Amino acid sequence: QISVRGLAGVENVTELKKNFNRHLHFTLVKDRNVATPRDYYFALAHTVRDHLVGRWIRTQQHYYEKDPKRIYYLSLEFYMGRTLQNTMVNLALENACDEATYQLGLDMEELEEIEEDAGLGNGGLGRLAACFLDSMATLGLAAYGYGIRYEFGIFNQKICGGWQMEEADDWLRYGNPWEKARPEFTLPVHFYGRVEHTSQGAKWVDTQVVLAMPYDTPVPGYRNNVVNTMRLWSAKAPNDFNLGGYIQAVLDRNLAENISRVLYPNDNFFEGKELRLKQEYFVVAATLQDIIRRFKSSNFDAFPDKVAIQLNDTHPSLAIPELMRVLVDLERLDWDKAWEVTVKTCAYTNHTVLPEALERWPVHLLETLLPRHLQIIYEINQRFLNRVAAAFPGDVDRLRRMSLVEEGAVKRINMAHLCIAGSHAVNGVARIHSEILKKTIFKDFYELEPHKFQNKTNGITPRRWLVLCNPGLAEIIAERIGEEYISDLDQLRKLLSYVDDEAFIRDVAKVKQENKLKFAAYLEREYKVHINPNSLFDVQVKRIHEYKRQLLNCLHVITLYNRIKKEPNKFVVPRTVMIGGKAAPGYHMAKMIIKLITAIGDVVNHDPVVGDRLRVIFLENYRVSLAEKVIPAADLSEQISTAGTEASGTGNMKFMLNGALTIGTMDGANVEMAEEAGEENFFIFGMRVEDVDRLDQRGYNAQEYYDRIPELRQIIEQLSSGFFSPKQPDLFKDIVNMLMHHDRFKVFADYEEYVKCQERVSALYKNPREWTRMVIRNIATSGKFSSDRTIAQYAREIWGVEPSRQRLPA
Amino acid sequence: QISVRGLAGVENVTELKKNFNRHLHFTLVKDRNVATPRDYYFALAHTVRDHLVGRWIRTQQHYYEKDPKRIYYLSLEFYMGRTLQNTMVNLALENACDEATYQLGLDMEELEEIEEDAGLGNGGLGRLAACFLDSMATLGLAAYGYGIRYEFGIFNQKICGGWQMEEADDWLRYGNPWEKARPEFTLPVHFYGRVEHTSQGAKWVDTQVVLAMPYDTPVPGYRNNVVNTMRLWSAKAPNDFNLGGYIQAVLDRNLAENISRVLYPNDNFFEGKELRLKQEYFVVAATLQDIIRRFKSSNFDAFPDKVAIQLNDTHPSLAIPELMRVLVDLERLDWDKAWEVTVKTCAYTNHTVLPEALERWPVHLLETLLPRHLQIIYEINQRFLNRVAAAFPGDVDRLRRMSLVEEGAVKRINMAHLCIAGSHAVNGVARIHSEILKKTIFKDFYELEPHKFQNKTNGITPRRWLVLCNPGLAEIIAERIGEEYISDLDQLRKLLSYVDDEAFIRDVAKVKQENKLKFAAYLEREYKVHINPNSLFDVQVKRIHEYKRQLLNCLHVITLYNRIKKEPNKFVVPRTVMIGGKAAPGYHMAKMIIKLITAIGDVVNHDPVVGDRLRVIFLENYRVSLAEKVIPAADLSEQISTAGTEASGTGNMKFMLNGALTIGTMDGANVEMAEEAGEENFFIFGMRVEDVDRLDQRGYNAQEYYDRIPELRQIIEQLSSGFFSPKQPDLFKDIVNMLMHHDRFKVFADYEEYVKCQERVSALYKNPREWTRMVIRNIATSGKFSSDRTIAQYAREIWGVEPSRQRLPA
Ligand SMILES: O=C(/C=C/c1ccc(-c2ccccc2)cc1)N[C@@H]1O[C@H](CO)[C@@H](O)[C@H](O)[C@H]1O
Ligand SMILES: O=C(/C=C/c1ccc(-c2ccccc2)cc1)N[C@@H]1O[C@H](CO)[C@@H](O)[C@H](O)[C@H]1O
Repeated sequence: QISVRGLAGVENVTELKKNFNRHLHFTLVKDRNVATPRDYYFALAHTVRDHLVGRWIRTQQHYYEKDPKRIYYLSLEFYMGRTLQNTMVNLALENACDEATYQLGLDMEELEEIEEDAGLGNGGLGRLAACFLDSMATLGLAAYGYGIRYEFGIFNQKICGGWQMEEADDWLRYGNPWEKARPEFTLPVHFYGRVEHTSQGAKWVDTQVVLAMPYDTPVPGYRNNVVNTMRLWSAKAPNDFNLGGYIQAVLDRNLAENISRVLYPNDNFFEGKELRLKQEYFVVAATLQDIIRRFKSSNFDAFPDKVAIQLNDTHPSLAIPELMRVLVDLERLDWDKAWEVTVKTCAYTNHTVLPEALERWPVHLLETLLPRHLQIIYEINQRFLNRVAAAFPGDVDRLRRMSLVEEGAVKRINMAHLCIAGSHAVNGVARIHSEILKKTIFKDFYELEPHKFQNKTNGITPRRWLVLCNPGLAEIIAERIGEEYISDLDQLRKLLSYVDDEAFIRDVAKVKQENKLKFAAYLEREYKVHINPNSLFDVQVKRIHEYKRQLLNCLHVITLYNRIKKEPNKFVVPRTVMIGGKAAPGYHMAKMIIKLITAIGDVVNHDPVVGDRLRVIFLENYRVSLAEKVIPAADLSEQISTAGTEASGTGNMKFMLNGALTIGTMDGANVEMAEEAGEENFFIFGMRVEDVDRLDQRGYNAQEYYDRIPELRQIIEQLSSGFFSPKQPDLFKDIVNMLMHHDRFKVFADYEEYVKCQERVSALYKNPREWTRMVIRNIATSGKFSSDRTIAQYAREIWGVEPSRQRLPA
Repeated sequence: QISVRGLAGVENVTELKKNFNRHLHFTLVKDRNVATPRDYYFALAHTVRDHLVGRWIRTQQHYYEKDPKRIYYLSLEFYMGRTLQNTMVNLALENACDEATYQLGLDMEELEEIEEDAGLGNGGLGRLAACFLDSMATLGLAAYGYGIRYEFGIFNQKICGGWQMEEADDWLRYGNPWEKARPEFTLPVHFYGRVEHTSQGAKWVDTQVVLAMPYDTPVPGYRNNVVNTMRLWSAKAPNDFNLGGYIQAVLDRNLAENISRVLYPNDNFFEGKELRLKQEYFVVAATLQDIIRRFKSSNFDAFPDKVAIQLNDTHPSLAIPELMRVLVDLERLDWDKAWEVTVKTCAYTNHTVLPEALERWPVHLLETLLPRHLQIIYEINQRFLNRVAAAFPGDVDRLRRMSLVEEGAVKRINMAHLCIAGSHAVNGVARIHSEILKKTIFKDFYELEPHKFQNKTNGITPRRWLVLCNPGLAEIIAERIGEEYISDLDQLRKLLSYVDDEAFIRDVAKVKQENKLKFAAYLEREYKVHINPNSLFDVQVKRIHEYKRQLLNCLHVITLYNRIKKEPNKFVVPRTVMIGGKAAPGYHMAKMIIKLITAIGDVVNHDPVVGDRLRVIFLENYRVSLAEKVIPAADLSEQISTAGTEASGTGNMKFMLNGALTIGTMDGANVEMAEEAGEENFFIFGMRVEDVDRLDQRGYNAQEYYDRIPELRQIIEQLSSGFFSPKQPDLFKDIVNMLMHHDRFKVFADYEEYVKCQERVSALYKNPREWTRMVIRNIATSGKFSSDRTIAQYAREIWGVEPSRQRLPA
């Protein structure tokens, strides 16, 4: 049908058809009288997977022969979503499979909806890891992603009575056709025990053993025949473990296997729980044995020429002392040589500045669980502080500020300090964030070792986030400029020379309109909710946090409703305001915010005076597959974190590539997006970081804003008095109380400017031609935000390897 | 190579070769530079499995069209062993696969050794269920086996320092290529809760839900293209289950899933544990919903014309009140109609007379776990006792003896009484056992309803237990009489006309000798133990229990050793005495017996005066795959249970078919085996049941035997004084104490007769020609003990269906 979806050759279609039927018969053990749509999904997935395996085997054989430097990307999260369509896109099989399935009497899009998301992440950090694997394969890098195969990923969110309920994401129930278990590469991981000192060094003894069993998933590059590996570890008990007496010993195997059972869902709070520490060590210990095994199967001097380890946040920070443990205790290298190798091998990426998100593990936990690692960490700390003392003699406060060990009620290890000390490179994830790291939280470290600190601005993969989710847009672009932009996104700049082309203008606008009609239909079908597709689609989707300021959005919504009720017969640009995202199960304020959003909906959506001029919908169970549907349909992207709090953002980039305009603060990557597009083509408002700092020095007093802005006061009274919760008038007192007396994120301070900026958005939307021309200018300048650019910078400036765009042979 | 292994056609071999390579590449994702023998095993298994699926689908389609009466065989145990070779045998593929693998440079026998046993049973009862599925498929019956998919089967036994150690049988670690998960047929099972009475009957409410997920395994008939199904249920938690708070609720899913985690290993003790009761209900509740679903998908009057349920012991006895619950509570049939349907549908097989093996569940357990079932059981009991009262008025002791409810300290339900009341047929498993049921333990029930009581003498499948494990023997037989005996074992009688044929005599003896050389080699390779293959192979393999009298065997062994030490230069027929079997983890005396056997070995095997005239070996980890190796190699089968204690035995039959002579008591099926072969061709000794009864009336006094038999006294002194345990002289005091003062199984009373009978065995073994002629007479009369005869009798006399030997089309 559409050109970017590839060829539908007679030979190809015929062969796909017979392989589909083979799998249905031999693999699924069904015939067509009993097969359900789920059976048909699986037959398709196995058919497509078969096309991967030859390339997968020859890619890994290629790396064995050429022995390139290998990149190991360590992450506790890989937020992959669905795999079927992505695989078809990257292998150029989408149209052939569409034809083959059509001829079998089946609708491929319907089969695609059956696949479960691989929801092995919380949000931004997890999805970045996924985008990165796609780009590393596409750029021909010999890269491996290593993590944990959680039996249960991020919980499925149900809304009951306006409240979030969590249920288990049993994503493996029907089986996962993409993974291959590799029980033959199982490895032991040690916990607890104690340290003995001998003449021939330290020995870690009397440990409990848990086994790490790997499962490999293929990661295909875009049409280059490269297929890389994501290896996820699963926890297994040894067979003499514990060995009711007998029955109970068998049942207690669960204790060990609980390590890989569930993803921690609390993504900007740190909870120092033992089970999470076990997960962190488990991934690190198994991965490093795997790395070393592969290195020996080609003298540790050359280890950093053959190995790069990238730490995604501090979550795998124990790689540093584990590498030291292996090198010193097992391989018998002297300390200084081992340290040199470790530093040259490891690099650390930081993803936040909020102090409550930093990992600080209690010493008593490490002491019991990982006694040898604690000793190594103390030794690292001592030698590190000796260097600080020599560089800044007499500066005793610097010594206590830079220490890896934090003193206090409970002593803790600062894992961020450990990562800086033991890495040759440290990067933030957007320019403003990387500057903040150097100026504030890691200032002392930057003065000691300025050469370590870098920026690598985040990106997204244009395969999933344009070709896959928005084929209509990818096609009209391809018509004008060809297909090469899909792996070289900077070529979208050529679209500037069509900003005055009346045909293109009409087509960009038509694609958006079709995407919106499609999504409005999805809403009615799967959620019995009825929206006006001529309204402006105003969308804020991301995890629920106070710093992301969903509450500021809420205040605007209520202002609109109040203005309509005041002058009901005045014209306003109609809006559908959509907000979605998950709240961490323990985060009370985030749960109250969800309830507020649904409560506003209850009032606004049933007020006959409003009509269909304003609708407020809470988008349930936001996740990767829902993002792929809502983002192509959006007109306005809400990116409104308090300046200095969102390290980068990546949702922002998705919306820009897909033809929405952005209203946002000068925070994270928003700054670079506005710089690329031009500030005239962005709806920027609010305090900059400098303004927030000045307000903090003075003291933030929310009462001042309440006293001087009558529209704001009216909303606060409505919240307080039970306007949005008639049967429980005090339901939202916690929210009011927070806003009035302890708002760390200064919601009121940006209110006026935000409401004014929103009026300008509405004004532009009334002129469809100029809206669409501004959109073209955004899409055209979105090229910098491809993850291929990001990974190319990691490769050259951190890992010391050259990317390659050349096909491997098929 | 050998004819019974089928054709090796050029077309077949070529096609197997390419399918093997396909699976290695696409299924296992390997190439031949990295493949291990385990990879090659899996490629073979998938290749053979492909040949099943077409027949499996068309068999089940055939049953849908013809709608025959369906047989449901309910068992908590299915002791299947390995599947690969059995599948090849039954499909006539063994020689083709042997050729195909040879041409690929691989040894098929070596690949066969990689497969794990499916050890989902303890011993006799579990293996009977397995033999039965094979025979039901071979006889064209529309039969389904239903049980539990235990994650851990019977423990692997290691011997450390002469002691049994148990380790977990993690049989699914590498995956099971034979099963197909069917998550789409998942069913809810209810526990706990309470009963509400309404106007419209009782309702069971506030229950906890566990999900039952089925896994289907194919059961192929012998060369008839029938493939039946064994459906095993796996326990899964629902996704709102419980829903740390969040983390802990996810981890607590283990509680529900523990139902299918592990097989109870205690096979002639009853332990009233809650987890076992959950297993019993779980299998019954899921199975019955499945049965009813299938019945509706063609008025419950016709239910018993379309459904037979066979209860393998009392373990699935809750089928009776569950069927009543469904019919009365959910389908709204009146009680009397429901009861009629239930009785006509269910039949019960009893497997023992030992009182400590009978299931008697505490009322308080049923009360909490299954409150509605308890009510139904009380109601059944009340109506049943009203019938007893009417038939035997005034007989008040009969009323208390026959009651399903046992009074006492704790009230219990007698599940055997429940099964008799609710079944139209009750059978024992050998003639003597079935007579004992009528005369003693179920006398009262037989007087009330004599028509219910039947005999069905056990059997074994000649596919696994001759063709598969002893191809050499199957071939020399086939040469003389053709192949038809494999599915009509009575044809072995034709071998009587070769008892004087000198060629046949030499061939029978040569096959035994080759089997023995092969096993002696297996011993050295896998266990560093060196035996003389010219000795008589004296074998006792079965679970370790006092009633099976491994101790009597021990006493004989020590007598032989003592006679040699007394007259060392006298000639004796050399022996290798092999004893093997698992002890239940809690059964202290059984564990002491294993230690005694190894201790005797320690002394006997290293005494230079004995030389290689006597060896005592404990066969470690006895299980189905080990039986297949040792049984073909045996000369003498030890079947020496105290008369009246072994209900049937089936090991006995295996040895008879494979060319060993039997020394045994007149117990279980030994009686019928001697009757078939002729008592002159059997080494019978010891008390009969009548003699045991007379001794009990008088009072068994072991001291009398010790006082009158000097050779026995010497052994007891040796045990007592530390002869077999020098460093711990009192190690075996418990054993001596038991033998002298509370031996329920009268070991001393059969000692003299046993030792004398053993001398006659030795005398015959000195004349190789006459030994072999007696063997021929055993093999020739083993036909009655085919499980095809057994199942044909169940089919006609219990289930009301005709067996069929006709091929389905391929
Ligand atoms: O998603 C995250 C952080 C997730 C996270 C997840 C888990 C944990 C955690 C740590 C310890 C124990 C339990 C949970 C801590 C943090 N950060 C986002 O990373 C994106 C990619 O760089 C940025 O675009 C966002 O600005 C940043 O907030
Ligand atoms: O194997 C068994 C009994 C096994 C068994 C297994 C499990 C349990 C059990 C029951 C409740 C709770 C836990 C365990 C009770 C008994 N019996 C043998 O059955 C054979 C087949 O009929 C006969 O040949 C043997 O004579 C008989 O002992």
